[PDB]
Amino acid sequence: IVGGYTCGANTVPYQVSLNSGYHFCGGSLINSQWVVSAAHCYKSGIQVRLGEDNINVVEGNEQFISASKSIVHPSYNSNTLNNDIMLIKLKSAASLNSRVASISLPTSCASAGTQCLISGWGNTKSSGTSYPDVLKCLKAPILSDSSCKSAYPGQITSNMFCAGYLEGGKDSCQGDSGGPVVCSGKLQGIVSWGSGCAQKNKPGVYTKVCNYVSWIKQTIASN
Ligand SMILES: CC[C@H](C)[C@@H](c1cn(CCCCN)nn1)n1cc(COc2ccc(C(=N)N)cc2OC)nn1
Ligand SMILES: [Ca+2]
Repeated sequence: IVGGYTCGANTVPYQVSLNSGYHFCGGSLINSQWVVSAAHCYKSGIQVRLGEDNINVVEGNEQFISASKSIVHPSYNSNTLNNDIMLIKLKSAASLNSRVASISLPTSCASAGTQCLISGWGNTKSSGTSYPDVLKCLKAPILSDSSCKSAYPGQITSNMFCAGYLEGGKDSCQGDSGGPVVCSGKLQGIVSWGSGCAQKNKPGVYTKVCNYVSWIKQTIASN
């Protein structure tokens, strides 16, 4: 997260960190047993870390659970990142508390101009490398399709949307991938790609979660 702010310990209880020796992606808890993330976060042997703030200190509220299953969307394309969505089953259930709680799936798509909360432990610098101790937060609106497609000619599909700031300065970055875009208590986006970080006329692109609510539900029911 570039140009964001410190969320505060467990103010974002559905945020998880995906760890493979190191934090490499975020994710969202949707029930006691499942995580929504980005398909391009797939790795063998992921460990899911819930209840985290300082990801570099054992602080007491953390839960550490291995991924038992890792389901990439069957139409995912890693060249274009269309259908960039993945579901992670926890080998055991998460103990839901005030520090650790799930996020609702959308009943309907959000619309351009809606304000959202983007969070994660990714890079906090444009043109550099500086990953944070504590979870970072960003307030950011869904942008219009015409803004998105003029920012990214010939690259935006019906399963993506832009959000953030055309002026730049404030954006998600490397390390936030798979992380939540929450708008009005609903999980509407997944941190996906972007051209650089926080640069002018290069907003972030996000997986349009509302297009997948039936997939998520059937997949949870079949596994
Ligand atoms: C795990 C996939 C991939 C292998 C890996 C990765 C690491 N490097 C090298 C970095 C050196 C420069 N620091 N290249 N690809 N990766 C990609 C991402 C997502 O990246 C972005 C997300 C959002 C935005 C946004 N403007 N909103 C921008 C993003 O990047 C432009 N995170 N890790
Ligand atoms: Ca911790």
